[PDB]
Amino acid sequence: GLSDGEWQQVLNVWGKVEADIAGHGQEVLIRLFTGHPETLEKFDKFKHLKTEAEMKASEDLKKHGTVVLTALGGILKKKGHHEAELKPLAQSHATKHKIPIKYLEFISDAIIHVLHSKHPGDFGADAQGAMTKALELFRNDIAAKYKELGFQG
Ligand code: HEM
Repeated sequence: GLSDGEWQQVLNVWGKVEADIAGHGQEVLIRLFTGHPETLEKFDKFKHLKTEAEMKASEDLKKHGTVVLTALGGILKKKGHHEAELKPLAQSHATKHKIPIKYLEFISDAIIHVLHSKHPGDFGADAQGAMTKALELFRNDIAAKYKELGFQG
């Protein structure tokens, strides 16, 4: 798992996100959708977004970004003790949304990218290490739930 020092770094970085949850959420989803157009197809309600300008102008996309990052923030603040929070998310993503774990890898990478893009020179090597560990733990615990369900895609 993560050390206490690493968790402290994770939650310090997260303060940056909390100052502008909607803006961070929007940028994360736009990074995801533009880098990996197949991901947009999992969202019946975002399929109409044919350009990045349309994505940027979408208030509902910002809303979803807020929902996503709020859930992730709640999980991170549990510092790994997140079974109750994570299980239902894993299960809704496997059974209802059909989100392959690959897409969770994509969004994890997007979060790291957005942190650097919005805070260049202010997301240090130690902080990236810690946040990466936290996102890997999140993804890995979801992966265990996916395996339980036999879900691949
Ligand atoms: C940090 C990772 C993610 C978190 C914390 C997260 C969180 C959430 C939450 C809280 C909801 C609403 C409740 C629910 O349905 O369980 C949701 C809905 C949804 N998510 Fe995720 N999500 C993540 C990643 C992804 C990815 C990578 C995709 C697709 C590539 C995705 C696709 C969807 C879809 C299609 C819905 C339903 C949207 C709607 O039509 O209202 N999610 N997500």
